[PDB]
Amino acid sequence: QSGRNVNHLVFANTSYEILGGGKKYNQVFMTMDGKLKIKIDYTVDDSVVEGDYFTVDFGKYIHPGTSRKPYRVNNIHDANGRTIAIGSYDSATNTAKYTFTNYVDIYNNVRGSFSLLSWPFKELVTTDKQSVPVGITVAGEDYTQNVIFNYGNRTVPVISDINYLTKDFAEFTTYINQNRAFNTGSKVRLSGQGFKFTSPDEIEVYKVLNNSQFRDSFSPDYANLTQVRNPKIIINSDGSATVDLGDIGTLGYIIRSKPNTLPDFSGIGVLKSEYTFTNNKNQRDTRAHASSIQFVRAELAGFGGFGGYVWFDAAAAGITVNLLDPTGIRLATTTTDITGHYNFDNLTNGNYLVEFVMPEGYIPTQDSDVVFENGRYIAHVTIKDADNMTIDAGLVSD
Repeated sequence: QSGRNVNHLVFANTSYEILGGGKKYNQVFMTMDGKLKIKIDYTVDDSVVEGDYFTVDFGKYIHPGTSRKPYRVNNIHDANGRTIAIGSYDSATNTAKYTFTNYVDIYNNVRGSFSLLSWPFKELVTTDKQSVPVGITVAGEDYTQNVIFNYGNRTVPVISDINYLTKDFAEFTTYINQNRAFNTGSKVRLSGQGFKFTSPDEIEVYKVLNNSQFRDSFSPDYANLTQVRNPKIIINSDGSATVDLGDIGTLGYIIRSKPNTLPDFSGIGVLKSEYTFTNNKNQRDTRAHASSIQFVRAELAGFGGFGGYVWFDAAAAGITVNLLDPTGIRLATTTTDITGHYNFDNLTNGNYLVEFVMPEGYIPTQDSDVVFENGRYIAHVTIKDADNMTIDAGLVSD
């Protein structure tokens, strides 16, 4: 522990705001920009010090973030962008921790606000128009409001949604023939922008026993659906996939697919289901549904790390290295080990300063260059998921 739990010294007032296509109707429209925004205004007792922390427990029904998992929380800042506290999230306890920086040692009368976007757990908020008691605990005080969620699961030939996204793939859910019309020669093409298929293994096919299984949240209980054992799936040359369901009659199907994120993709991704079928009067047609999702693959994990070496220009052991925000607030500290190496891991993607604390009478040798700025020797580093710059420092007598 860097400090103590100071929930009793952080005084927070909370409200919710519904965003997206259902705001006028007081509903979170999960497939129309719907999110639940949590807005927190707080004050902090002057006795709080660097390393102390407060918590936000998201309770039973929601998590911070939206589609990309694992979920994360951002740092919290003052009006000038100075970091007041570092945000971390623990998935097992669905709780965020906000750990105060040296901001609280530089300033008194610490106060601020911040907001979080949040989404429901789709396995608990399962049903369109479900009103759930969204109870959270903010710095040790409960706040609850009932919130209505709606996924717009229409009883139609084809509808699909993105269940979740990870750095490597999305899980895409396609519902076929919920209207239970008589259909023959049923084929489904799954296609994307920013995504591709490589193997039939990325696609699972399920026949529903009854309509109860078409869960509105598009996160079905697959453990209670038996896969079609040998589905007919072809991976096309364009990276799409075609599933031949055959003469399904009035049966309903769910297709659970895991299209891969494309390296280098940056933009508004799309996942689309096209369902081609023939009806009871021998008319063949194609219906389609598409869902959009903004992402940058290089930043999709949302965090990364970096390190480097310090030496006398002999490894320099036990040199203090601080991680600062661009305004000079201390976010973390470490020391070089016996080999002269240091590192910082699990850093939210963004820009940082790396401060090397000079031993008396030493200066660096000679972006990643260690320069004298605002009384400190610092390099600049930009953190993304992977391939971050190594940040080294050679030291010489002044």
